[PDB]
Amino acid sequence: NVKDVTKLVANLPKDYMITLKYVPGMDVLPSHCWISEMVVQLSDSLTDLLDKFSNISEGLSNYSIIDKLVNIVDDLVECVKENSSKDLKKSFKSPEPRLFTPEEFFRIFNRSIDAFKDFDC
Amino acid sequence: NVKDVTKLVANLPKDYMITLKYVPGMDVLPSHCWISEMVVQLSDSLTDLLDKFSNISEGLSNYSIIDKLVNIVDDLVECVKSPEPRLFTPEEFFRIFNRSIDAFKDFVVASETSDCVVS
Repeated sequence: NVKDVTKLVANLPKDYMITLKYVPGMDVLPSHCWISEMVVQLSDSLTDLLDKFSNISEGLSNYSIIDKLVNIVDDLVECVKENSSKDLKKSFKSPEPRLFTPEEFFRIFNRSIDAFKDFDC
Repeated sequence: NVKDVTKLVANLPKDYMITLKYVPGMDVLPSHCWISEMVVQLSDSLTDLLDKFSNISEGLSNYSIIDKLVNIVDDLVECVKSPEPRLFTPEEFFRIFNRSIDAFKDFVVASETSDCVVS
């Protein structure tokens, strides 16, 4: 859901950094090469990000938005551990933590969510 | 107006630190000792915060909340017409803000309180 990441980015501080064990090759390599570790990593970072907020019974809050994002990518984690094609790389060395602005993080979060839609190393 | 203050605090990350220049010992000193410096310091820190949020946002906007808070404290900078900078969590910063705001309601004479040194 794309209008909600935009409102989450608009309400996150521009200088607040989100850590993410970015999976190398996202940019050059086919999605099968990285998506499995990218969704796990994104789940963990979004899950950590949700503990930073408290709930507001108003309209969309960062809490509600992040929580919904957590639930989409945790459904993608589950789906990627079913998909039994040995080949879709599921064995990765735990990537190095990288700091990202909310805008960079969520650009990554969006490429990864979309990496599913358009489906050697 | 603390409805929007709790909404902002809930919509800010718990570990996002906010710099405020803070009068040392204003926790135990009479309000007359620090309140002039503190509305100016709180206004400067909040105006600076506007720089970190976007104006384009439906519904709930931290930019619009902070902006209305910038307007309340600026009223007080004009009615009123170091310090060493310290990092605060959103919740702690907003406790000093609600406390500086309340210190105008509960105002008592400077000759009738205490001097302005702690030690």
